Order: sequence, then C-alpha cells, then structure tokens
Amino acid sequence: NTNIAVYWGQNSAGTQESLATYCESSDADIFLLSFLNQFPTLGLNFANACSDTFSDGLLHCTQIAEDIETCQSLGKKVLLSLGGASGSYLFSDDSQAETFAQTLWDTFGEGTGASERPFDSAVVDGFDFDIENNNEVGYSALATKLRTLFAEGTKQYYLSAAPQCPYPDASVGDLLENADIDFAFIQFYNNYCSVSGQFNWDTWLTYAQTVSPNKNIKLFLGLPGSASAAGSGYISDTSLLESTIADIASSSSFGGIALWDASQAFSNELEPYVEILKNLLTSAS
Ligand SMILES: c1coc(CNc2ncnc3nc[nH]c23)c1
Repeated sequence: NTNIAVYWGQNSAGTQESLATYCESSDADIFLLSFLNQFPTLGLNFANACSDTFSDGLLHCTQIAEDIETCQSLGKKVLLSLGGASGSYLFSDDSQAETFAQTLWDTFGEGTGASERPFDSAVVDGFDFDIENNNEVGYSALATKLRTLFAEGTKQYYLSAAPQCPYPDASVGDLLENADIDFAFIQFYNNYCSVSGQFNWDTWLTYAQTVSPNKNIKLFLGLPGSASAAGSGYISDTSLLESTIADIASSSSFGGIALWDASQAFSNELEPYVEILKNLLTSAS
C-alpha cells in the first residue's frame, strides 16, 4: 500500500499550520492528533494550535474541530494519539482502562454519555497509542473494549500504535500482541534499528504474520520529517528510500510511511520532503 501518515499537533518545526492546511495537501492520508497527553484524568496539548479551555481546564478546540470535519470531507482519516513525552499518564489495571474506553468513546467518538467534548460535534476516526513511559498496563484491555463500543458508531474506526523499532516495544508491545490493531507506525529512527543502522523490518514482518491478533495489520516505515525532527535517523537519500521502499513494498503487510511530524515534513525541502515520499510510494507501488 501507499498511505502517508503524519503526526500533527506538537509543532516540531515551530512553523506548524492548522490541521486543515495539511489535509488540503495531496501529500498525506492519515493524521495523528498529538496528543491526549494526560489520562485517565483528561488533558490535551496541541502546542499553539488550541489555547481555549472549558472552565475545568480541559482544552476546547473549535478550530481543530472544524478542521477534523474538513479533513474528513476530503477523505482523510484523523485519529487522536494518546501519550507523548509528558509521561503524565498511567493505568493501574485493566478495569480502569476499560472504564476509560467508555470515557474516550463518549468524549471523542459517537458515545452519547454527555461529556465535555474538546472537538464539539467532530468525531475522530479512532485512536493511536503513542505510549512512551515503558508501562504497558491497560492498553490491550482499552483497545479491546473500544472495539466493542465502535459497533455503536456509524463509520469504520481505526486503532494504531507507535512503537520504536526495537522489538518488542517496552510501551506498546503488549498492546500489539494482545489487541486487534489496524496500523503500526514504527519509529525507525533514534535507535540502533534505523534504516541506515541495523534495519529490523523483517522482525516486524514476523510480528505481523505470526503474532499480531489482527493478521492483516499494516506496518508503516516511521521517519523524521527533517533534520531537526530527531536526534538521529533523518534520511536524504532518495537513494535508500527508493530501495528500502522497494525492499518492503512487496508484502501485503506494508501500509506505507509515517512521519514525525507534519510541521517538519511539509516545510523541509530538498520539493517538500512529504511530497518526495508520497511520490516514491505511488511510483514504487
Ligand atoms: C512513526 C512516525 O512517528 C511516530 C511517533 N513518533 C514520535 N512520537 C512522539 N514523540 C516523538 N518525538 C519524536 N518522535 C516522536 C511513529
């Protein structure tokens, strides 16, 4: 497959534009809103892109809400990503995480429980698990309970995770092994297993075909968008990309490329970096 996924929200480049600006590009297909960085007590952070709040401090983001709807009219998928570098999140047990599934459904999905909605009447297309605190409690139970609740909705919903390339991942490995997940946005950067390093794509294939509860899970080549975007692992060689893309694009388990983040990949020229990669995907396709 040929999808480009981009994280958006954390303003890695400094020059982050509105969510809809990136959706109005031909260059990306899936958008991970970064992040619900605090839970189970809810807290969002989208850098400069949302500053208003409900009275209780929870972000209230009318521009992002409108942009989710615009993005979706244009055929894009927009998931809410949980986690990030805050580490201001943790489940004590599965029961707590199951209760939290309902909370997410009613707050961000098509649940009818009357909760405060950061995105008003906009409805996300699902949830990404970008967990970074090396604590795995609750995520598989959360994902599983979400799958039951989604049947009440009126569109398809997606779950994804954002492991780093070392396998198994210390934060989302359990989730990946014990829940039905649609997409794995694997960070092949900041690690020994970078595409230039000891590229461990084959391990992730073995995972997809033999371990993943969803045998049809799609694996994404996760990359920095610019120099800049990451301490190590940024690629310029169109180069290995072409070959790498070629090497990995043969399997039905290949879903495409995932980028950290939109602000970086769209502004970094090299022609916007995201455009170079979109075109390598279709032409390598
Ligand atoms: C694939 C491409 O991007 C990801 C998520 N990466 C990511 N998440 C959270 N904080 C980060 N900081 C650098 N990269 C980060 C997976």
